[PDB]
Amino acid sequence: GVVEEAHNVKVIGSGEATIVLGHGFGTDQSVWKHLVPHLVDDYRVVLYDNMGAGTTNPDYFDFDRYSNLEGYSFDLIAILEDLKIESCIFVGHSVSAMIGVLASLNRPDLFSKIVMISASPRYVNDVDYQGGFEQEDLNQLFEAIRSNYKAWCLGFAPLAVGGDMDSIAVQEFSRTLFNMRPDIALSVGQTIFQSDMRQILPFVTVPCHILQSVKDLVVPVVVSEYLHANLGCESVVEVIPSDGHLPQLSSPDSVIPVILRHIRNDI
Repeated sequence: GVVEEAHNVKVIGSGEATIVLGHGFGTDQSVWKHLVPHLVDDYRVVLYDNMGAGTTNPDYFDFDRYSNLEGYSFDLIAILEDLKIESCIFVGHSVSAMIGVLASLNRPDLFSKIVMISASPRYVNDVDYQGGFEQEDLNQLFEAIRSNYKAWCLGFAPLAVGGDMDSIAVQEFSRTLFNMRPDIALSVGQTIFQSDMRQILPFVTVPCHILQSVKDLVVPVVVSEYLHANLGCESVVEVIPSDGHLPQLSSPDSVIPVILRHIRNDI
């Protein structure tokens, strides 16, 4: 199918109990490789790639459609409808956490639970909010992306992933980062890092599990507290004693058991 092909959709298993996993900026569905083996015996598992990922056709990247996160949330609903999924647990990594939240505002019936990994509603600081970045910091990042994309990827990947700078996870993320077309990477980076989801958090009704590494380049721990305090749904927080923004990929031994506990157990 058109939607299936465009987003590299994979469906593993049959039956009603369904988990849908959405990845973050700069990576793809492979980020879930250490989690999926522990899900497939109990759940139908759905994987997909975000439009603009290097694994997707750049001719399908509509800059107007994806000028806000709503475009990605419409894609997610389209995938669920195409697969005739009536209800899922949604696991959202990084920007996909907010994409799932947005989708759940429009179609709360399609989600029983959202499990967030490394989520943030706002990366920019103001005098009463810590997101991790001053606007000048972000301006510097965008200029680096524009100036030399390969050099930026090589420098950013070890910082974002954490741990040893020459780990396989760092190498993998460097590769998927550079797999993006540079103009798309810049545009999507700006859209995500300048986003603001804070104001819609009180309207969320689907219960949320808020998970993150205690050390995360782009998500201060106080952001998990902020999500918990301001989401209008039932929520729980668990900060993991792990390093990195893609901890399910780079630190699975400590991270996967926590994610599984929150998938398998309700608040």
